[PDB]
Amino acid sequence: SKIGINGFGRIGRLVLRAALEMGAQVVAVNDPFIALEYMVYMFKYDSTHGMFKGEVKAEDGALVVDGKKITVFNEMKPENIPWSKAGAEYIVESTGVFTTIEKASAHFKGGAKKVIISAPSADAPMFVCGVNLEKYSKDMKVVSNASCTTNCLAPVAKVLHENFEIVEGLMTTVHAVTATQKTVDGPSAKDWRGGRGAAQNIIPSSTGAAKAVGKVIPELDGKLTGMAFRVPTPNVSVVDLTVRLGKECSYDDIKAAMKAASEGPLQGVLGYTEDDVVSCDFTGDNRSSIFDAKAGIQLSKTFVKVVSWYDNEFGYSQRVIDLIKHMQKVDSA
Amino acid sequence: SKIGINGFGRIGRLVLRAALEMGAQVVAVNDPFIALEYMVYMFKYDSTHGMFKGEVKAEDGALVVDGKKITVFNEMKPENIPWSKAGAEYIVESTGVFTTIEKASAHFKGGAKKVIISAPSADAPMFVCGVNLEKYSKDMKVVSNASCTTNCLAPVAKVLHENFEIVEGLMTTVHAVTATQKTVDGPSAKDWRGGRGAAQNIIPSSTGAAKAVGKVIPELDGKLTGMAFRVPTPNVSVVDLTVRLGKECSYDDIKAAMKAASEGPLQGVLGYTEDDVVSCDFTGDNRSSIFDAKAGIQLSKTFVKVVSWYDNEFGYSQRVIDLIKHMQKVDSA
Amino acid sequence: SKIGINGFGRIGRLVLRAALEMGAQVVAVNDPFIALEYMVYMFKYDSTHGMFKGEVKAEDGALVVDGKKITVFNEMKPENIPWSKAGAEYIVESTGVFTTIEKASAHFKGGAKKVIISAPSADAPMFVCGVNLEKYSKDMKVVSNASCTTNCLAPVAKVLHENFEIVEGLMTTVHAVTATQKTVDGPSAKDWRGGRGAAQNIIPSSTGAAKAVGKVIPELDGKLTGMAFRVPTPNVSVVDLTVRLGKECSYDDIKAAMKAASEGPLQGVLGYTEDDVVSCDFTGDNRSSIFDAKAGIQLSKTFVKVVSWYDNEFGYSQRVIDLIKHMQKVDSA
Amino acid sequence: SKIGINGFGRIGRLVLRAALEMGAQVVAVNDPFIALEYMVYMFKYDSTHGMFKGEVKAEDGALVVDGKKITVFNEMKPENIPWSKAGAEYIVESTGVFTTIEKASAHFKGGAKKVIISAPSADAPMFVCGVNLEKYSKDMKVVSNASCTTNCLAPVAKVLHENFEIVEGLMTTVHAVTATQKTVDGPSAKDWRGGRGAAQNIIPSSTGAAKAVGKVIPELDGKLTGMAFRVPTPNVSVVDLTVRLGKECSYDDIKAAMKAASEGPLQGVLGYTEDDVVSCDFTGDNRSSIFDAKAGIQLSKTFVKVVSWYDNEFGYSQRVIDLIKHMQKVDSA
Ligand SMILES: NC(=O)c1ccc[n+]([C@@H]2O[C@H](COP(=O)([O-])OP(=O)(O)OC[C@H]3O[C@@H](n4cnc5c(N)ncnc54)[C@H](O)[C@@H]3O)[C@@H](O)[C@H]2O)c1
Ligand SMILES: NC(=O)c1ccc[n+]([C@@H]2O[C@H](COP(=O)([O-])OP(=O)(O)OC[C@H]3O[C@@H](n4cnc5c(N)ncnc54)[C@H](O)[C@@H]3O)[C@@H](O)[C@H]2O)c1
Ligand SMILES: NC(=O)c1ccc[n+]([C@@H]2O[C@H](COP(=O)([O-])OP(=O)(O)OC[C@H]3O[C@@H](n4cnc5c(N)ncnc54)[C@H](O)[C@@H]3O)[C@@H](O)[C@H]2O)c1
Ligand SMILES: NC(=O)c1ccc[n+]([C@@H]2O[C@H](COP(=O)([O-])OP(=O)(O)OC[C@H]3O[C@@H](n4cnc5c(N)ncnc54)[C@H](O)[C@@H]3O)[C@@H](O)[C@H]2O)c1
Repeated sequence: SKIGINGFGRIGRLVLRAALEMGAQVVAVNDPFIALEYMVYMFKYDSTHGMFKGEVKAEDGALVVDGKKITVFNEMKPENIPWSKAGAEYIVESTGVFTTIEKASAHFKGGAKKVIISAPSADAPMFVCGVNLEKYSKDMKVVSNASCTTNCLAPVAKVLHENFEIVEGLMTTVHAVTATQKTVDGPSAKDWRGGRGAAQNIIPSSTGAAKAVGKVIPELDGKLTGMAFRVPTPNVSVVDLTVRLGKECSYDDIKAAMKAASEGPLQGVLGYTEDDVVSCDFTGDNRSSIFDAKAGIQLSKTFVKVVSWYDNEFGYSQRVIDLIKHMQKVDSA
Repeated sequence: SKIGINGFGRIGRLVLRAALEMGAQVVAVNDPFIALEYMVYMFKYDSTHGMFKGEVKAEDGALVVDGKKITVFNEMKPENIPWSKAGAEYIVESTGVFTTIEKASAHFKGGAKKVIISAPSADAPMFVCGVNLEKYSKDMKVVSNASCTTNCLAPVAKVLHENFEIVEGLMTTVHAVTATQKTVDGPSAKDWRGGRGAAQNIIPSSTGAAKAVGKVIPELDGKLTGMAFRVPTPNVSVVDLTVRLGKECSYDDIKAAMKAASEGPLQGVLGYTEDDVVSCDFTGDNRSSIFDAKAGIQLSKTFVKVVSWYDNEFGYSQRVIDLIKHMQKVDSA
Repeated sequence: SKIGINGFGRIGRLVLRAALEMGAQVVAVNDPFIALEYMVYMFKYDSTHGMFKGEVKAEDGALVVDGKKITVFNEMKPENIPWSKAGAEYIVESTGVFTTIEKASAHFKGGAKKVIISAPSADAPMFVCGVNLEKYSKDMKVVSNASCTTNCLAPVAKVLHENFEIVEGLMTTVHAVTATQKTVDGPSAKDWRGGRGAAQNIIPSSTGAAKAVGKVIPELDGKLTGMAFRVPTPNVSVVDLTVRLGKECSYDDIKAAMKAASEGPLQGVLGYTEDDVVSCDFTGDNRSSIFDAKAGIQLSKTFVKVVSWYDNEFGYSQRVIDLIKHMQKVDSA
Repeated sequence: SKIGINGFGRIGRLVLRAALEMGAQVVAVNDPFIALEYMVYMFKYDSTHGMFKGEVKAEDGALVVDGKKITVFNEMKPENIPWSKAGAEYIVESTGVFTTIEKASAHFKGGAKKVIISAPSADAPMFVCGVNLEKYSKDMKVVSNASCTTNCLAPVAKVLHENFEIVEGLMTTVHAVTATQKTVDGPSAKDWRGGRGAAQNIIPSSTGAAKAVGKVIPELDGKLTGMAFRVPTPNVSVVDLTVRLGKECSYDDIKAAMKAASEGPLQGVLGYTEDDVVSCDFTGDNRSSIFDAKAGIQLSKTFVKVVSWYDNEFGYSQRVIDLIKHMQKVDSA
């Protein structure tokens, strides 16, 4: 598998726990801001997901996790990371900075084959597991696994559109805090509301996720837009989609369509519950999107509100592994 | 004014504060679970709204606030409260337990003239200041001031319906925690999700608010429904309204309509802002509904999402005093 | 083992997860406020400790957890719970109400052998695993496993006293919120600070734990007292003990004494770390007390501050199982 | 007054607010990361302290607050700030980065007369209002106002030492989060515990505060040390001081001593309360230290625990203005 990770942040580390869980193989990590002994500590301890159970240690300038030796690097510039020298073919680009094709192409200066951007890219091919993986051709060098909200929205939008046709829809995501937020009111020059104290506030925010679903499911291009509210919870978010449908249906037809899709073509991407769940019930959940049957409401036969949960750090990290496995199996077909 | 308050909770205490602010006169309070010396403390200290600036003391069995003596009762049964001894005529019923005309009518036994339920009532006429006060008549003995979410939604729905016609709408309220929630996972038999730990969770919840706007604005009956997400913040909530409109418009038309109504017929009830606000900016705000111009989004000429903030404790408490002042003017003209 | 539980609250449920983890056997549960289908939900979902992995279902009026059928009851009065009819010999008394010998003796009216109170008792024998289990005689019918803070304090106090002698000490516990607290300012007539909004505040509180250590380790009777600060975190607390010692020592002698005790006589009760830990690192931790080596400070050779972590719901629930196993093995010796 | 502020952060903005409240005159502000139109917004809205009641606007390249024009600079290097163009003489240095006399001396290049570091300095004389202002002399060019915790601890240590003699003491501060903490687990290389998610954790931390009281009250040098626990609240902290005393006393003697000092030599700096207060009761409090009479405990005649509250942002900011007013009186008498 020969995966390398650039950025050992929330995503970077959990992509490694995902890899180990799914038997994938990471062979190199890079982060300027985190020296190897600090990498041990950050990998081992996690406030949201719990301590890594298994051995993590620094041994001979390498990070060794459960026997797996992983070569470390602390390069500030992507051009200077020796991927070739570690044996890393498939690079996961987790920094939140080399997101355009141009920028992620710096990983070619060190011998990387393919770059998977772990965020929406301005111009790299965006994929969402369960929804558009067949669009992936072997000549695609720099791809994107899109955002965490797009991976929750696009499964649910695919089922609603295929069965009842989405004429238009507006989305809100009630979203957990992230690392770009501030503990107390401080400077966020590009997003003034985003700098206000994260634990004190409900914070309106923008999201490009609904619009990006028009790239992943081309039929919906231009039919979806939305916004976010950031609220004080450490992880797990929820999509609230209000949709105008082309075909008359009951809410029970929407629940049966979600249940059938989660048992077959979207098995493991889309889950389904009828339980009285709340957001802590999905911490550690592996799926991209979990349809909450009892929280949605239907106003009329064509106007309805659907609720889908997602663990924004964890399900996404497992999908990064899934996109890699598929890319390899296609390129090694 | 001769107002009496039954239930000295978040709403009961802040109605006293609003009354003192607006020069209204409370002459008696009743609460079985709060003894006079404890009422001093609870009124004096408020974790969300600050310490009361003024003298508060227990003197001769009364609560004395800035010189005014308030008779205190601690009667469990409404029919047993001697409202006539204190001279209390207009009774704010804020226990949350006597919300029907049958149950609220117990106050009449004690000599009360009028009862104002500080919650939706299944049968007492519901009022929202700035929207339907013209329907109140002096023979109405028991009235309701509806809920805090209906007082936010109904102003904004009035402006949109009058200018562009609401064909149908679905509402979400992202709502601060309340007193019925639990600090840790505990038993809430009639609402399982509502018993999960309030500080840890985004909790889906039901709201009658959008249905109740159909009773306040009769032409919207059956065209609106919605739900709540309870999130970990101590006060201030936001209504997210997705609406399908009868007339084509731009978002600038919606903003100009809201600005014009906050300057005229709805001044003091609906506010307007174009700043980068977050929920802590509305703590202590007196208005029922503050339209956030920059957070809404319009997908097409007839489908848009509108965001309005409300301090669910404080703005509602000022409206209770406003409704009472309107009623006494009608009952004495 | 034939354990029964009265009160399926935070402790009641986690004592059952502890039992299942440790192969103990629970055969009956009682709680008026929780009907069997709601018991399934509360056992299955836990905001702090995660979903029970394994099957939980209601089957023939019994709760069935991983194959174990458990007889349910919903008695409001302890005298009316048929322990005899379920086969429950050893009762765990988790309600927070039948804490005196008198009150816990109501479980004899239904055929219970022994009662383990899961809180400090005013007069039942208090035990702390690793510290005074040899004081337990077979004739003791109603015992107490003391408080969660006493189970964290007494291990650490036992090591400091045995090695250096505690002349006097003062304790603070920075303690996570509990179920007796309120989401927003509400009535707590017996503890006015305890009613103020739990997520908004640092709340001074009393604790009897330091004083109770004088009952568990008689030599320290009268030498320890302390207080609590309740802070907004859902679980895991920390003891901050400032102690005046009889013998001159360095801080490294205190760390070596804690490490030796955790490897031998207090193995599994007292743990030891030198890592840069924070409270989420101990969620799910099984030990009663985890000495934090790097956070303590020594001012002089006889005056020092020691920091010990504890998961107040979880380690305590496992110790309830441990006290039961020891009681049985002594009574079945 | 002719005050200039360098760094327009929590402390920089609240010193402007304190100055306007106390009729002091700020004539210039400098901050490289905050443009003039963004400074309007950040000063106008405050999630902890409320919206500024007054007009705030950007006019002709200046910040105009209630009529007063303030020249704005956005210089990264202190030696480059044209303080003399604006007429700024007394410079509040609140960036947190130029805390030594060498580094703070950069302001002299621009024409500043005096610099007040709003933090502990390794070498500038440290002052605490009400405790050692008498030591300031007009030849002192760079002074420090110490930290917020030293300003809480030093009043209370002064009263105890003067009346009962402190033999030795260990301090804990349970402290609100600050701007150096992280919303989720992220990199803090020089302080690993400090990078763990601030909203989820009780985080042990170091504090120089108790050592620094030894420099402010020379007779306490080497007799006090302590630590911090950072807990999830946005403002207001509490000092928990365990002290061994030279003279035998009762707790009523300690309370009477504190009451007497808050009425005389320390009025306005040390407050006193006997109510059931919690941290939200001190948001916006002007005092440096509020002795909580009911929360302290005395184990014996010479060993006791004292609790004092402080609004770490607001009371400290008023003391910055107080220190400056004292200095100008000495520099012009
Ligand atoms: N947080 C989530 O829920 C989530 C979900 C989906 C996608 N993402 C995306 O993943 C990306 C990373 O987000 P995160 O939440 O893990 O953030 P983070 O702040 O936890 O991680 C960023 C990491 O990149 C490192 N870094 C910075 N510069 C570097 C460089 N020049 N080279 C290599 N490493 C460097 C930082 O030190 C840090 O460890 C972002 O684009 C984010 O939008 C995050
Ligand atoms: N909290 C808000 O934001 C909000 C907003 C609008 C309306 N309301 C409504 O106002 C009502 C009260 O809500 P709250 O938030 O003040 O709750 P709360 O729990 O803070 O207050 C309820 C109070 O009534 C008292 N009480 C109970 N039984 C009584 C009795 N039998 N007789 C007299 N007093 C008694 C309680 O001791 C308590 O002080 C509810 O119907 C609620 O839905 C609340
Ligand atoms: N929460 C902790 O961290 C912790 C730690 C140590 C000890 N304890 C103690 O354990 C006891 C229970 O605490 P908890 O935190 O689990 O509280 P909780 O509120 O979660 O549980 C109390 C339970 O008792 C039930 N109950 C009430 N009356 C009953 C009755 N008459 N008969 C049977 N069941 C009834 C309630 O419905 C509830 O489920 C308390 O004494 C508490 O001090 C708690
Ligand atoms: N927050 C409190 O409770 C508190 C209390 C007492 C003292 N302090 C101290 O005050 C100082 C500032 O703390 P804060 O809480 O205001 O933090 P903050 O992060 O809110 O503010 C620091 C400000 O200085 C600015 N800045 C950074 N580099 C600059 C530069 N080179 N030139 C000019 N301005 C620059 C930043 O943009 C920011 O606005 C620190 O030393 C802190 O320890 C804080």
